[PDB]
Amino acid sequence: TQELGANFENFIGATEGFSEIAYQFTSHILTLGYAVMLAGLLYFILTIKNVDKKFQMSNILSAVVMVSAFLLLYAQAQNWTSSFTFNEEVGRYFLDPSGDLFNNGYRYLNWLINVPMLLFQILFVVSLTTSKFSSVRNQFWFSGAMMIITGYIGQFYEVSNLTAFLVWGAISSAFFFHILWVMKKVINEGKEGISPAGQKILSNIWILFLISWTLYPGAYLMPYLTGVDGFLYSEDGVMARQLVYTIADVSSKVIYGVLLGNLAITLSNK
Ligand SMILES: *C/C=C(C)/C=C/C=C(C)/C=C/C1=C(C)CCCC1(C)C
Ligand code: NA
Repeated sequence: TQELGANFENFIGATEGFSEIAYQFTSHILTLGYAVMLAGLLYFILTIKNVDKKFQMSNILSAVVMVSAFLLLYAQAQNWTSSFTFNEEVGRYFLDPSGDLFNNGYRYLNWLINVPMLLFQILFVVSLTTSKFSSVRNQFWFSGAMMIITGYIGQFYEVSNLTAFLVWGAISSAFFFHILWVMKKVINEGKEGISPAGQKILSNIWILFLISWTLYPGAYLMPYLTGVDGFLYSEDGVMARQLVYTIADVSSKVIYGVLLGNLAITLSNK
């Protein structure tokens, strides 16, 4: 009965361990992640004057997301290198008992804080038509909170009870679907009052949103996408999961923010 290896990262680290390549690749991608959030923070601060006052709350929410993402992705990166240590005998990296072990806390806290602000910020750039600001905001905030909480409950059972990990994943996915449905309505209403140039940016925001947000549940399932005896049920699934989370983070926070800023500028021409 394995005791030291809470999450799939710790499990692999405690059993098979990590190759020099898997350990170094993961450390570099997590470092890239926090480095891009810091670059983003400076970009959103320095370009805030490029949009009319009425849109600047969006630029502010982008900057605030970047502060929390930078700090918590920095903490996640340090957590990776501190949790696994090289054994000369076998020549791999194993879970270090003298460490605090890999912790999903940093990532899930990041999501809890930033999901509501990413959903909120579009409501300061587009105008609704038949929907109420307060109704859309409340739906986004409730569904967003329940999605991340149900997901967090799931992640605990990942190694101890796979079945529960999936059922909680499914409940989380139900809230996710409601978020996609609301955002699609917001984007369609936002297109009504604006130039074709603005409508085209909103079409690109929808595709970026749909893809980047679906990467999260994809990374959540990554180790189990080739079955329990599968090639992903390994350090390869851990590498893939951390890579996909980093791509999702850069896309859902930084690229999303840039596109909204670009939309605000096109509304700052007609
Ligand atoms: C910058 C961080 C963002 C936008 C985080 C978004 C996270 C999700 C959309 C997560 C959704 C999940 C599911 C739909 C099912 C599995 C568990 C989650 C929480 C990963
Ligand atoms: Na180490």
